[PDB]
Amino acid sequence: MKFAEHLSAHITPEWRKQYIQYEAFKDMLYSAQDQAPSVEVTDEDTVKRYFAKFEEKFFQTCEKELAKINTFYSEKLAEAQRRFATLQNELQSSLDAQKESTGSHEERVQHRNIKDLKLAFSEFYLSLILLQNYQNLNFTGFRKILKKHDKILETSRGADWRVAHVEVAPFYTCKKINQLISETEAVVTNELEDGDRQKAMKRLRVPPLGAAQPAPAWTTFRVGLFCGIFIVLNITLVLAAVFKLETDRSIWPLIRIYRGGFLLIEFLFLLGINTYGWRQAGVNHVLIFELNPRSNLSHQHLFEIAGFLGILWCLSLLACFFAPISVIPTYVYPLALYGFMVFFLINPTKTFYYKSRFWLLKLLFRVFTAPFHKVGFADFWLADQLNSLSVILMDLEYMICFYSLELKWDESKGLLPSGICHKYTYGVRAIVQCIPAWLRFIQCLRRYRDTKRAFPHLVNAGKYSTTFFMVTFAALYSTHKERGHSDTMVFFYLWIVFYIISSCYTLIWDLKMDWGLFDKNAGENTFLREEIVYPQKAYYYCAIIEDVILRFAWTIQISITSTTLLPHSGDIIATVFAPLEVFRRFVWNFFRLENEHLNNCGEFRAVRDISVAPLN
Amino acid sequence: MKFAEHLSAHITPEWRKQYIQYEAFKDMLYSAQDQAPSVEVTDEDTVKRYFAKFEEKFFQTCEKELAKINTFYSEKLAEAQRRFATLQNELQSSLDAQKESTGSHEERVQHRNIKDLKLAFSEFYLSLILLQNYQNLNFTGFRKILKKHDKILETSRGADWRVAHVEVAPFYTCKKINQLISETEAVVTNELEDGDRQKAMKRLRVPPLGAAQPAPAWTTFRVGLFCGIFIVLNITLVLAAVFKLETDRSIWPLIRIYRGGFLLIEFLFLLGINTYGWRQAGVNHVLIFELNPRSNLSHQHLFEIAGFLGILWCLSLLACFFAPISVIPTYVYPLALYGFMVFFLINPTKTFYYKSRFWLLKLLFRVFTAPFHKVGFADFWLADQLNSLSVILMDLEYMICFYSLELKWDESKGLLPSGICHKYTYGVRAIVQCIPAWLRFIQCLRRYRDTKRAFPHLVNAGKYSTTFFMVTFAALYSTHKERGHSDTMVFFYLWIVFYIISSCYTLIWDLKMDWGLFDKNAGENTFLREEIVYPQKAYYYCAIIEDVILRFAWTIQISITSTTLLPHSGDIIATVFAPLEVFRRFVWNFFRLENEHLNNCGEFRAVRDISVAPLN
Ligand SMILES: CCCCCCCC/C=C/CCCCCCCC(=O)O[C@@H](COC(=O)CCCCCCCCCCCCCCC)COP(=O)([O-])OCC[N+](C)(C)C
Ligand SMILES: CCCCCCCC/C=C/CCCCCCCC(=O)O[C@@H](COC(=O)CCCCCCCCCCCCCCC)COP(=O)([O-])OCC[N+](C)(C)C
Ligand SMILES: O=P(O)(O)O[C@H]1[C@H](OP(=O)(O)O)[C@@H](OP(=O)(O)O)[C@H](OP(=O)(O)O)[C@@H](OP(=O)(O)O)[C@H]1OP(=O)(O)O
Ligand SMILES: O=P(O)(O)O[C@H]1[C@H](OP(=O)(O)O)[C@@H](OP(=O)(O)O)[C@H](OP(=O)(O)O)[C@@H](OP(=O)(O)O)[C@H]1OP(=O)(O)O
Ligand SMILES: CC(C)CCC[C@@H](C)[C@H]1CC[C@H]2[C@@H]3CC=C4C[C@@H](O)CC[C@]4(C)[C@H]3CC[C@]12C
Ligand SMILES: CC(C)CCC[C@@H](C)[C@H]1CC[C@H]2[C@@H]3CC=C4C[C@@H](O)CC[C@]4(C)[C@H]3CC[C@]12C
Repeated sequence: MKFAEHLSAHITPEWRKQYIQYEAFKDMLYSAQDQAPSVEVTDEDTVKRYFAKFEEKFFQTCEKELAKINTFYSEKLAEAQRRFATLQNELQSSLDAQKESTGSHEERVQHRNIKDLKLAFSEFYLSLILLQNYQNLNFTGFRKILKKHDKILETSRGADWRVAHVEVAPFYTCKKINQLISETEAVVTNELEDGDRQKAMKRLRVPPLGAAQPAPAWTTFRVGLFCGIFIVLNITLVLAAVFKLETDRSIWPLIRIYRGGFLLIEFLFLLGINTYGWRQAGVNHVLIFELNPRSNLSHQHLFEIAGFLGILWCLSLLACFFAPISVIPTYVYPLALYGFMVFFLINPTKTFYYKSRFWLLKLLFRVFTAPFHKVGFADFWLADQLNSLSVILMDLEYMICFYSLELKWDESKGLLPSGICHKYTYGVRAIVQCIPAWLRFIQCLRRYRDTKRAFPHLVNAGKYSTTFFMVTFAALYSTHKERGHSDTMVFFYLWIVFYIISSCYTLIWDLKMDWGLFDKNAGENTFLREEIVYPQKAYYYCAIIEDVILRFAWTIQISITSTTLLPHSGDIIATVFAPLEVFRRFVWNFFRLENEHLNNCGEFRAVRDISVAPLN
Repeated sequence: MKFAEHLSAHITPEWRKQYIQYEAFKDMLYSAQDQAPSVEVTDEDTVKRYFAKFEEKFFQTCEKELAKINTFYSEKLAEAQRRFATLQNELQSSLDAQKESTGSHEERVQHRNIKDLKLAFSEFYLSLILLQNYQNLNFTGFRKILKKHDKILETSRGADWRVAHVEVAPFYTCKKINQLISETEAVVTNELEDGDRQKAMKRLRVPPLGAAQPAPAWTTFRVGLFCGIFIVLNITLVLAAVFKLETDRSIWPLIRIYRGGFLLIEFLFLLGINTYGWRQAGVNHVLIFELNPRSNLSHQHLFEIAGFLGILWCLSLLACFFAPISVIPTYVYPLALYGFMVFFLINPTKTFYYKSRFWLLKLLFRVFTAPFHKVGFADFWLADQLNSLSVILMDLEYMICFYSLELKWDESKGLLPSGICHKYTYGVRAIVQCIPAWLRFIQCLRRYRDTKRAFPHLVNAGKYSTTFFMVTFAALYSTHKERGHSDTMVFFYLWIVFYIISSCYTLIWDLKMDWGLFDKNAGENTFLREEIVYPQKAYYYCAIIEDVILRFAWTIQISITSTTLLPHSGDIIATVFAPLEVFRRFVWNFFRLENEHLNNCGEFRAVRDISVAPLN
């Protein structure tokens, strides 16, 4: 297990088909050696005529692979040649503009131009480094496979073939890449950094990338520590709940308060697994989300954060069950928990994942002001997640109402004991249901405005608009049934029609457009698409089935929450179906990102394009 | 941080002095660059005269280092040349003997030989590999330091100096090592493995060694998980003990039963830190203990075992406090705990560290039959550890006596209920105190017999014999005072004299012989020895002080045990001082192994010699 794993781990995914096929050659050689077509006694033709036809096919395949590698390298080299000239031309103009001006507003745009140029040069350097690594890996693969050939068949043809063709091949000989690498860093050192090579090389240097670097031991230790503490606290919580809770005490406000924290911690834990799967399968989420290719979080850090927050959630709930303090009222523990969560998110000090938190804060500001910002992939993705995390918004609204009105502060234990805050009487609940759908609807309309293409942005707008009709008719039915009016039946039929319409119209879009399945050119992969990234095929069928089932369950949860069913039945339904929506989104993320990535392949794009701004 | 750390981490402990001094050159260069002796009004001559005297000293130092490297390489090459001829001569004879014999007991006097030859060849291969790595690292160091020189002073002298001298140097040019490596594996493949190259290369191949390999993530995760569970269980145990234990209930048998398990877990946990320190500081415990240089436990596995056993200890004690089952008697939990520990040690299946457990089982068999086996370092070391772990033997003996007579089986919860047992009256306490001292005394006598050297083996024999006198006089005093006799005072004076004699005679041996401090050639390191491995010097003084204090405490614990002091006072005294003896041994291990290792340096030893067994 030396080079097959190494080659599999060190390949740039977008060019996966352009590398040498090490596994194919090995298999061919093994099969041939295994099936030695020997003959009775000794036959010259049997043992030497077979070893005069396999080698020719082997060398024909080798020539084909070498030609493919040469063509790809030449094309990428030409592209780099053109890009360097473009960047050089762009860099001349800023200098030309300033010096003349010298011998506020323009200053800030000039600073922005400097930053944009410094980012574009870094991306160019990264592309050059990737091409160099491509050359090195391909040569190593040829050498090792030819040595294995000469070992297996006990002949010296491969050693001479390597010298005759591979060492003469242009991709091995051409030396323009090193000159480009030297020129780029010289220009960055002189023109931008004012002669300081150390700062420029700190910016330009590339560490190991992809799935080729393990996280530090002190992170794995902390992940395990937090997981163990969380497990033991859960066991103790269940035992205390079974053996200490009274029959008369009402637990429903407590459940409605802690549901949101449970959902958040679960969400983070599942997102960690999503990141692990994306990293392992070869899906480049760093390029899609436009993160820094040299500094970004792994799955260990997300596991670390989820466990740390779970410990605090468990401690707060456990202190609410018991009473470790004889003077502090029992209704300040959820307040402390959520205040600490908020302060952890918005900590201004440069500690505890400050870059990640600031990136997320900027993203959240961009999402909640939808019409006035250009829409990227991250904004779409985050608004989709918020579409499934609306039970948290309901829990927050209910907590605010309960603490404002229905809570008796006079009682020593008033956190656990009417009905005003858990119904849609004033209509706030209907609005808080429709906020995230409204954000996605506005984003789709803005995208149509920018692109000026009717399909498929207006179709998304309608898909998100159906929720408004469904919720409106549910609310009308519920408010007419309780007051005893004669129009209950018409609203019932309208609600069921719009329920089925919404469920079908979201499910079809999920299966056909978001995931890109059921393609005409499926071929052997029945009901799937032509190219698939994840290894097993049972994953796709299981995902289709669970999505079909869980799309019907999700719509009923939203309809039921607005005083539809009897309060007792409704509470048990919402609590159980809430985690299943987060599970459905967790499953959806895999294939949405895979379908997005498969577009990058076939265009062979490995680095994000940066467009420097022009002051003049 | 590229090459200084790399060179520090890949150096061979025994030959550390023989490598290039990268840190010295860097410091010299930096100092010179920093204090540039410029003049006022830019004097050209003055500065060019400074840059005509530093370089000459630099190149003189370079020549000295190159000569040292050349001499060391030549000497090691000659040694390898001689060793190969010796092994080849030994290998001819076995073959010569068998073939003639051919054309049970006889099989035994033949089977072991083959194994010994296969081990000797592996050690020879390892030595050759180490020499090759030495060459590579030294050349890389020269190249990088000369490049840094040419960078700092902005001159091209270093580039030409590297070509003129280093590339011509014999240690770089000589190619006999590769021929030796090829010949060794060819001989192993043909003569011993009967032409199967794969099996021979599996035996001969060397993975990364020393402190250059990281433990797998699934081991660190388990270490952290067990540590977290252990912490939470300890907190719960303390809370339950504070809030549930009754005043009338007697806890002393329970403490005396669980003390031994606590001590064992603490010993394993501290042993892990000892291993970590030995690995980091450069002390080669693998060569001293004669373990396999390619497969051996790290500190993570010891942490892993200690945490797993601590979880079971906590669960058993917690179940003893509570009653989670209403039919199982409360006195079977310690039985289950210790039975599981014993079964884990002696599991015959090839699972859960089978090689380590079998090695330890063979070692324990060798220790407990002292006179009939040759004494190595591992036997001495393990008997010393057992000398400090005698409270466990007392706990086992007391548990055996308590269950047999004192416990009342009929009662539902008789585990924690008068005092017929646990008395230094039977005499089954003085003997169990003196068993480990007896084992070490016998080992020292056997050593003297084998080596035929009076010093220092008979001195150790006397040092371990003093314990017999101290314990005997303590027992005589205690048995005469309780029955009211007139000879109490003479035994009191004898006991105090032998107490002070034993304490002084063990402390002096610890400080002067085991650790090798207070040496005549201390020089700058006052009260220490000339060469020291661990970085800080405060460690040695703190260790001396704590050893002086804790040697006086240890002697009183052994004397107090045999019915001297009032039972209530004695119990609190033996529980507090038991962990401190394990801490004292934990501190002692560091410097004992360091003093043993410093002998290997100066002889330049590695790859321990295997004496092949001759069938003859
Ligand atoms: C009920 C009361 C609750 C009270 C509120 C409690 C809130 C407490 C919450 C605390 C959460 C703290 C988590 C920190 C994560 C930060 C983002 C991140 O990880 O980016 C990572 C990318 O990784 C990915 O793109 C995949 C996951 C992205 C995170 C998306 C949001 C996750 C949380 C959704 C939360 C929804 C919240 C609203 C829910 C309704 C790393 O990016 P980077 O490597 O740093 O980028 C490199 C370049 N750069 C650094 C310059 C950018
Ligand atoms: C109450 C009833 C409880 C009964 C006991 C139940 C609990 C005890 C359970 C024990 C579980 C096993 C733990 C490890 C033991 C295996 C040996 C080992 O670790 O060697 C390691 C080295 O490490 C060292 O050289 C330092 C010594 C380690 C421990 C040695 C004895 C002290 C621990 C025990 C003291 C016992 C005290 C007994 C009580 C006084 C690794 O060696 P290796 O890599 O395998 O070697 C490679 C080549 N070879 C494999 C071919 C050799
Ligand atoms: O010498 P290396 O550079 O380390 O090459 C080794 C080695 O080849 P050699 O034996 O000729 O030295 C292995 O051969 P074995 O000793 O194990 O028989 C070989 O195994 P194969 O016979 O299957 O080629 C293994 O290959 P792998 O790990 O892929 O199984 C391969 O490593 P490389 O792939 O890096 O050449
Ligand atoms: O090119 P490399 O082989 O990676 O050598 C680098 C590099 O040298 P260059 O700049 O000439 O490429 C660093 O230089 P900087 O860019 O950071 O200025 C240098 O730093 P120094 O100036 O201190 O030599 C660093 O050395 P180090 O990590 O020891 O500080 C050194 O790495 P190497 O030691 O492996 O040569
Ligand atoms: C009806 C129910 C049982 C359907 C269950 C579907 C779930 C279990 C399936 C659907 C998609 C699947 C995932 C698809 C992709 C990956 C990435 C791969 O590298 C690890 C397995 C993993 C993470 C799969 C785990 C199992 C999975 C989540
Ligand atoms: C009187 C009391 C406080 C004395 C305490 C002495 C203890 C704390 C001292 C004496 C010997 C010391 C150890 C000596 C060697 C090492 C190896 C080094 O790589 C890590 C520190 C470590 C592990 C030291 C830890 C602290 C230490 C254990």
